Amino acid sequence: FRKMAFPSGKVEGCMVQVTCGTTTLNGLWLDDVVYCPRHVICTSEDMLNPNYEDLLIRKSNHNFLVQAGNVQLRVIGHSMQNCVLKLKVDTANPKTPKYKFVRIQPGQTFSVLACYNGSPSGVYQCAMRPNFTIKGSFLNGSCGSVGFNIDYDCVSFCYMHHMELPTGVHAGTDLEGNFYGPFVDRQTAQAAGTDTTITVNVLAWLYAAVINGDRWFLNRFTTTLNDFNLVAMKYNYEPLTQDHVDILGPLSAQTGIAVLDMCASLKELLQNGMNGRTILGSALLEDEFTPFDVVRQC
Amino acid sequence: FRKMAFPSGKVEGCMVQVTCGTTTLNGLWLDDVVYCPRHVICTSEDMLNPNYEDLLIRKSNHNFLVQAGNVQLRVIGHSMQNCVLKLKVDTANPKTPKYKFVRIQPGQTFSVLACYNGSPSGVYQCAMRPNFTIKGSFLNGSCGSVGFNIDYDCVSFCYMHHMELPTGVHAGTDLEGNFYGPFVDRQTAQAAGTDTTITVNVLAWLYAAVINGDRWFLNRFTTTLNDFNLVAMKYNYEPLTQDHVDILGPLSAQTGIAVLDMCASLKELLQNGMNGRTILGSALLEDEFTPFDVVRQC
Ligand SMILES: Cn1cnc(Cn2c(=O)nc(Nc3cc4cn(C)nc4cc3Cl)n(Cc3cc(F)c(F)cc3F)c2=O)n1
Ligand SMILES: Cn1cnc(Cn2c(=O)nc(Nc3cc4cn(C)nc4cc3Cl)n(Cc3cc(F)c(F)cc3F)c2=O)n1
Repeated sequence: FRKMAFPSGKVEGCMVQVTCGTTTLNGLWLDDVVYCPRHVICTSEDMLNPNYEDLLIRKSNHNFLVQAGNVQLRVIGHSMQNCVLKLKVDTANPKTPKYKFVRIQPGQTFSVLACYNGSPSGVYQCAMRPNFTIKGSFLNGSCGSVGFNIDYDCVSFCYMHHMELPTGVHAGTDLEGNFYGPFVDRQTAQAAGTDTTITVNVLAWLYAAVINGDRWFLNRFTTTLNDFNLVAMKYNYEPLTQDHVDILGPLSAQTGIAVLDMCASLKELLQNGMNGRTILGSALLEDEFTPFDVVRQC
Repeated sequence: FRKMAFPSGKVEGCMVQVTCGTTTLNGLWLDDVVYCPRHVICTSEDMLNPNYEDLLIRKSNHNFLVQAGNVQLRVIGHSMQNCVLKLKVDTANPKTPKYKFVRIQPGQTFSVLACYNGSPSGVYQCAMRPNFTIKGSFLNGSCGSVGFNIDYDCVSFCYMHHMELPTGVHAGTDLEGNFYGPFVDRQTAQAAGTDTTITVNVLAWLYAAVINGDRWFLNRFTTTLNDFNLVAMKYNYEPLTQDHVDILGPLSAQTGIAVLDMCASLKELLQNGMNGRTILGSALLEDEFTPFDVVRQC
């Protein structure tokens, strides 16, 4: 098993460049609106402690250079929604897919189309960490790149990239401009909270192991969810939610292994280690494959 | 530092479904020609031991059903080039990108657009193994999926997927229909030669590790190129050539770590193991990033 991204074509056709003065980043063109980080309105001297309200009042439509490739899109309206700028343009994007805006939970995965100057450059799968960062791969110029899932030709946009943190992890917003985590769009040092292991995804990976016949870790025990959650936190593992139990349903049904029985097998692995035995050819327990990812690849 | 694929939109626009009787798989539609594995002309019985020239002479254009999404493309000519069938259709693909067909060499990487019944499903990065297999992620229905690289809006197609071997690795052809490796397009158990590790790629990845702050494996030991290659060969690593050393030049300059100095680090890793430590989060030495892949991502 390896990480696989969604085909990126439906998002590639929406990527544009947005420039304000010399400040430049990526934007997302859906119907007749371009969405982008409001940080674009900052000059170099504004980036440290921007007053976005004061910065926006000084701007008019004609101060925004929006380009699809070399082709300018004329801006006919602008507004700010939390940390995203919405630029109304005079042309509806003919490549607009069916889409929605969603806000994801930690542990959920998504594909990232990394872009530079409005030009798509690469695609890879990412997971939202419990500390609301993502361990992405981004260079300078990537601000405004988006993350997404595709379900039955509908693109669910979930992430817009804003910044890199001092630890090298990445932070951003949903497409309504609300940050994941306790971050602000200022060029100031912001540390991520202490991270934890995504339990629901480790469990998904154990189910993937069982589906593939690697099942030595299945023990003869069960547990309650509450008991498991209390032990999990002692090992820096996330507690499971009721939604987590439910999204493990399909894998539990496919394998005949009750979710709480798998929890008991994982608890044994936390309290005793793996004894130099491997699971799916890996000595480490993978935590960036969701239950949906497992059924998708198997 | 992530495994990163090229944006797949230019290739998505070219995927179609090809069917002959009950047999169906993916094709690549460029201008007025659809390219697909010639295995599509086999019945269940033919697959086990096909005489392809015999099977093809017994086919007419009307025996080929090509579907592009909802629309059927009329076949007006057909021919065979090695293991690839070329179907002339009465319609040019308006989404045809600038493209070339290239045959890649062991160790080089490419993006795979995995498709099922003509519909793109996922994108990920692969390497051509020294034994001319690829460790892909492919399911039933993926026959005809292609691998590619993109340079300045030109798609270089390098791989067309044919089959999964008993070990779970994958085998295929270039777009002229010539297999990579000693395989044949027949449904019979086929083994590959013993694989080796792509040394220049391991070194590139070690540089990626240093660039991203992971330095524990460095040492003050030295080695000559020949003495490194003696140890590498002992451990079933491919030889490192002076061309490889030259290609690693930019990463040596960026990090200030001489190539032969990084060879001395790798030598110790081969001889001592990783002592339970990880590099870029991996417990094993990763060999599917080329030097160009590392430079581009870093
Ligand atoms: C290495 N890396 C990894 N991810 C990132 C993302 N990123 C970015 O692409 N750009 C940023 N600052 C800008 C500088 C500009 C210079 N010009 C001429 N134009 C520019 C546009 C931008 Cl956005 N930043 C920093 C950053 C961006 C924010 F949106 C924010 F709220 C705070 C920040 F500190 C950045 O992280 N780079
Ligand atoms: C698990 N897996 C991973 N990769 C693959 C690729 N693959 C494939 O997709 N299909 C194959 N056989 C077919 C059966 C069909 C049944 N119908 C109704 N239509 C079919 C079409 C195909 Cl192609 N194979 C097997 C295979 C395909 C070849 F092209 C070949 F030369 C030898 C082979 F043994 C397959 O490997 N499956």
